[PDB]
Amino acid sequence: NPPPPETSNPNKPKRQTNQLQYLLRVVLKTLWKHQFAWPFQQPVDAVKLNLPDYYKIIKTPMDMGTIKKRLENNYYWNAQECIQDFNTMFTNCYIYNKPGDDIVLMAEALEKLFLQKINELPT
Ligand SMILES: CCc1nnc2ccc(N[C@H](CO)Cc3c[nH]c4ccccc34)nn12
Ligand code: NA
Repeated sequence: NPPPPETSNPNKPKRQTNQLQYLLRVVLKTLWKHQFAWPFQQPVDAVKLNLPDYYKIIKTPMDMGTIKKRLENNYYWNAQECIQDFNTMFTNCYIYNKPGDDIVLMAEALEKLFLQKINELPT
């Protein structure tokens, strides 16, 4: 396993915005409770899960546990930055697997719910 993505970085400029608060309170917390959220709630542990090539293939890992901690720690500058992390997480699943896999069906359902939730954001 490589080290997980950082959730603090003291030199990085941080912001709190209404959209970032919404991404935590509404978007993240809704997706977290979905019946398909559990594979995505923590960094992939390639040793535990017996995926020895996971990090041979996935070079920008991301997961909702990391995203949640980034939001809680005010790590982001803007909502787009956090949205990019969600997109990376979904894309990584599609890259490491293939169409029709159970894990891909999960990611697809979560991605559709995510898009539904970010279709309209606060101002
Ligand atoms: C983000 C996690 C992730 N990304 N690519 C993958 C590829 C395999 C994988 N194995 C899961 C580890 O818990 C267990 C599992 C085996 N078949 C499944 C079908 C649906 C849901 C889980 C599984 N996890 N994985
Ligand atoms: Na919304």
